[PDB]
Amino acid sequence: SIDKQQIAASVPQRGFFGHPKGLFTLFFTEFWERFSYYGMRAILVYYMYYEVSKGGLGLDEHLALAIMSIYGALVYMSGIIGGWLADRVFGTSRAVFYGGLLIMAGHIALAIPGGVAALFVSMALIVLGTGLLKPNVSSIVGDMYKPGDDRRDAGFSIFYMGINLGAFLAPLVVGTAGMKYNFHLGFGLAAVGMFLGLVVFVATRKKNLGLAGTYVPNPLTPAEKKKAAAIMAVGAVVIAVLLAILIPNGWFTVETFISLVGILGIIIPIIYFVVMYRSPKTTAEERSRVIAYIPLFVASAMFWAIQEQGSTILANYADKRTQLDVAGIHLSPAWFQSLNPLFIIILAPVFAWMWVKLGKRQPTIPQKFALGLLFAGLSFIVILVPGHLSGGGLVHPIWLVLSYFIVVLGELCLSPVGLSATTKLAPAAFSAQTMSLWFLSNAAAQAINAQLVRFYTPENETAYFGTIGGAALVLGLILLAIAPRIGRLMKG
Ligand SMILES: CCCCCCCC/C=C\CCCCCCCC(=O)O
Repeated sequence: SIDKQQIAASVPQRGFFGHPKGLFTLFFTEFWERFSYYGMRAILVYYMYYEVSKGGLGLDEHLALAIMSIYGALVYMSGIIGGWLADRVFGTSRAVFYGGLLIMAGHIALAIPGGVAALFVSMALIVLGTGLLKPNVSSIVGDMYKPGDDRRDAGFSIFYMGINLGAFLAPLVVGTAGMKYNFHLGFGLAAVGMFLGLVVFVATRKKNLGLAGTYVPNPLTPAEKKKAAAIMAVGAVVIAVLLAILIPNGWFTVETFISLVGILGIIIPIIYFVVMYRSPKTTAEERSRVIAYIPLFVASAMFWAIQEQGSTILANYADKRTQLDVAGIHLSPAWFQSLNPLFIIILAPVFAWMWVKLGKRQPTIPQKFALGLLFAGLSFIVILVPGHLSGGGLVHPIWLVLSYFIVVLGELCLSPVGLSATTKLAPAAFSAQTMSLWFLSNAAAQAINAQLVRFYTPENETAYFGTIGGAALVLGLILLAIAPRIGRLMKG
C-alpha cells in the first residue's frame, strides 16, 4: 500500500468545477461505460427474440428473458470477484483499464454480424469486464480527496449522477438507433461509447490520478500466488473437461446454465449466512444481528426482483402489450428503459429533503425497507389492471409509466439505506465483505427472476403480476410489523 497523503500529493486538486480534474476522468470513464452497458441492455432482449428476418436471433421470448436475468445476476456477482482482483492482484487503476478493454471487446462481438455464439462470447466478456471496471473506478474517486476534504460527498454525488445520466440517455441514443435502423448499429454505438471511456481514461489518468489505484493494496504472498495459480489452472482444466463431454452428450445447455445460476442464487446467500453465524470471530451480539439482517436481506431480494424485472419482463411488456402508436407517433419500446433513471434524477432530491424535514420523525431503516417493498408490490398490482380490465389488445402506455414511477418511490426508500443496514448488522470481522453482501441480495433476486420467466405469458399475466406483487405486499406488511425490534437492535 501507499499512504493516503502521498497519494493525495500526487493528485491535482483542481480543474473540474471546483473538484480535482481526476473527477473528470472518472466521471466520463464511468459515464461512457454505463452509457454503453445500458444502451446495449435496452435493446438486447429484443435482439434475442425478434425474428431473424427482423435482424434478431429468433430465440423464444422466454429464453431471452431468462438469459437477460442471468446476465444481470452474473454482472452483480462479477463485481465481487472484480473487487478482489483489484484489491489483491491488479490495483484499481489497472482493473479499470483491463475491464474497459474486455467490455469494449464484448460490444464489438455484438456489433459485427453474428448469431447466438457471438452473444454468449459478448456476455462473458462484458460480465468479466464490468466486474473489473465498475466497482474499481468508484474506489479511485475516494482516492483523489485528502482526508478531511469537504468536497468528497459532493464529488461522489457528481460521479454517481453520471451513472444515472448514462442510464437515461443510452436508451434514447442506442435504443433509437438499434430499433429504428439495425440492431448491430446499436451495438456499434455502444462499442464506440466504451471506446470513448477508454480513451479518456488512458489519455488523462497519468496527470489526473497520479498514484491513485496504481498499487496493490492487499497483495498475495509468494506462496499464495502459487496456490492461486494452481487452483485456477486445475479449475480451468476441470471446467473444460466437463463441457467437452457435456455440451454434446451431457447434456449441458443454456437451460442447465440458467438452472445452475438459479441454484447458486439460493445456495450462496445461505452459505454466507451460515459462515457469518457460525464464525468463531464473532460476538454473541453480532450473531443476533446476523439473524436480524435476514428479513432485511429477504426484503431486499424481493424488492430487486421486481425492480430488475423493469429491464426484462416490463421490456417485453413495452414491446408486446403496450400501445406504442400514440399521439401520431411511434414510441420505441426501448425508450421505457429511460424512465427509471429519469424518475431517480427528479425524485432523489425531493426524498432527501423529505427525510431532512422529517428528522426524528422519519421512518427507521427497517421501515424504509418495508416501504420499498410495499411500493414494489403496488407497482405490479397497478400493471396487471389494464390487461385485466380490457378484453384484450394493447394497453395505454400511461400504465407502464405509472408502474415505473411507483417502483422508483420504493427504490428511494430502500436503496439508499441498503448499504447502511448491511454494515450495521454484519459482524466486525466481516466488515470488508459488506458491499458484496448488499450486492448479493440483488444477484440472488435476478437469479431467481430467471426461473420465474416461464410463468410470464399473455394467458396468466394477471396471476403473474398479482402473485409477485401480492407476495411483496405481504412481505412488506410482515417487515413493518417486526421493524420495531430490528431497528432498536441496529448498531449505529
Ligand atoms: C471470456 C473472457 C475470457 C478471456 C479473458 C481472460 C484472459 C486471461 C489471461 C491471463 C491473465 C493474466 C494477464 C494479466 C495482466 C497483468 C498486468 C499486471 O499485473 O501488471
